[PDB]
Amino acid sequence: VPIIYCNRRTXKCKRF
Repeated sequence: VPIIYCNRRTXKCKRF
């Protein structure tokens, strides 16, 4: 069960 790395400060994803 992986997750998402979409940070609400940059409005973009990192990796996952």
